[PDB]
Amino acid sequence: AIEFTKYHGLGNDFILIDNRASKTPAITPEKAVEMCDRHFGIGADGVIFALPGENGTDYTMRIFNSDGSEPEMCGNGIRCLAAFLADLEGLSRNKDTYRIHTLAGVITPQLTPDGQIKVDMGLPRLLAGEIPTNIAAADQKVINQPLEVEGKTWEVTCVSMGNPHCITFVEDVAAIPLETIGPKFEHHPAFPQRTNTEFIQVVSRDYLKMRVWERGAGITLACGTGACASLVAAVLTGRSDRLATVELPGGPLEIEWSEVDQRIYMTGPADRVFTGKLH
Amino acid sequence: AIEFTKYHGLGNDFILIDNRASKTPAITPEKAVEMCDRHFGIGADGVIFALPGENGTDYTMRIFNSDGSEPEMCGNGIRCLAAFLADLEGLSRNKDTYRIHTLAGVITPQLTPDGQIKVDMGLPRLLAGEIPTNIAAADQKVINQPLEVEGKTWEVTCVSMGNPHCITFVEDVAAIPLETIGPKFEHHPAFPQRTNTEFIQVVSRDYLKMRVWERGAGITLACGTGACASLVAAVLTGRSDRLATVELPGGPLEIEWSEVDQRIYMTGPADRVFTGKLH
Ligand SMILES: C[C@@](N)(CCC[C@H](N)C(=O)O)C(=O)O
Ligand SMILES: C[C@@](N)(CCC[C@H](N)C(=O)O)C(=O)O
Repeated sequence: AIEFTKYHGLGNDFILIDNRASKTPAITPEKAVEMCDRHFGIGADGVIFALPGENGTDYTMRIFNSDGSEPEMCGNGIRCLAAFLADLEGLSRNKDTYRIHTLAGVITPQLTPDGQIKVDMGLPRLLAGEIPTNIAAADQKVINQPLEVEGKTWEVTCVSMGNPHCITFVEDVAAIPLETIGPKFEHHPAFPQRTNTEFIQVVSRDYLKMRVWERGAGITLACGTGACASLVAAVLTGRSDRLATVELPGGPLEIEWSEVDQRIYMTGPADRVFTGKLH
Repeated sequence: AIEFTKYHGLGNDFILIDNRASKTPAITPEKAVEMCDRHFGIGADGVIFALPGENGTDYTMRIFNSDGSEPEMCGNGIRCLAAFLADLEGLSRNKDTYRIHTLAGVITPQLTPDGQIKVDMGLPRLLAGEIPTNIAAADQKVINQPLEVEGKTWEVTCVSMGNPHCITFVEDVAAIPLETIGPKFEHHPAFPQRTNTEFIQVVSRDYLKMRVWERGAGITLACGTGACASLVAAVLTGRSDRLATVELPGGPLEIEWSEVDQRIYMTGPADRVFTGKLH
């Protein structure tokens, strides 16, 4: 009986549920796992709920990963939700931006004329206690620090966009055995709440190639918070400028670490695929 | 604008299309590839068309694999189609069986009282020219014959259920590196039209454990024609009786090589997942 719309942001694909009638999500995390199963269910990297606003915001976003866990933010998902909300509001829409309450704070997507969505993703969080990670003291940053993974020492930088990211820079990102090494990063003891893991090949100071092993979703074709965190990590390590394209398997995102307000802006597409109803 | 229903037969999942208005499938193979993409489309192992009957049959089935190629039959798909047709007919249904025209001939699913579907899959085809394969002369069977794959010699048996199967018996089917070796069987030069490949672990004379690398779909959770062919191969090589359970990743099928009429009967479930409409 559950009605939903399938979206994807650069192939990071989601089940969107109109949940404006109640602050109670329409499905449990356990049901979200079943729904995200690609063979037995609808198939998705997560379920996103369009919920009633909180504390002045226009709406609230909650997301369940395909493993049922609930992360704090999702950049590809926010872009899908902004498109979804525009469709729900229809001709009653009276603005090009939504203020969206998330576990990570207020996030503000903007529908731009060219069909893209540009998102104010907030300030990056750089202290180890904010990731969270035990690689460094809670009040210290985590920049080009060692992380031993199955005997081999990786150089990693940690950034939070509300959710945790662990970024490592590599010569050939296509050659990373992501299915094998990804889980070992995700569940590394250094990360008490697990982490998302991004492998970054720097092509130039304004062009990064990214692959990601996501917390709670595995190999995905794109991750907005992950691209934001990777750009921040590339600036912090002096490898890139603050404006860059992040090329993902599903396509590109435009990332800016603004020097005006020190916030991260992420611009990318959102595509409605189909509407459906569970049997 | 395309309306569809998602089904799966033991996790072998399909997009079902009501195509009763024309003998011409309403989507092209190229569109079917897009629709089967699990991130950018609906996500499926194939698209199945419910088409007008031919030559006194009740309906016709055509199926496109997720690579766009068109195979001659699909057992999990016929079960899903039988369920779909029963839903389309509703209270106008006046029988428990459909005669369905396929490229492989007439196939007759029966809706049983317990909710399963028992399918008359027809006679197994055992001659090399019927597979087709060049392992033996066209008028010879292919039983425990050699096939060199990347320098290792495998013992294989070939059976056609309208579509080609290459069956090999192994001690530990879970240990097969299916993602790697599968494509090497599928595209082996010995198979002019490619082949489906089944790895079979005999648990007992009435219980086979199967994993499959499918022509045009890769690793799937179940294959009905493949389970039929694997049972035939297990009989031909003296390893099993003619009545057996075939355990697949998605669950079990009951297979019978009838001594009454020498035809193969396949019994299994079919589950309706959701209905949808493409944007
Ligand atoms: C990939 C992601 N959807 C984030 C999903 C949440 C992530 N899997 C986590 O668990 O933190 C995004 O930012 O675009
Ligand atoms: C797996 C299959 N759907 C057959 C699909 C067709 C197969 N991929 C082929 O190309 O012959 C079945 O019999 O249940």
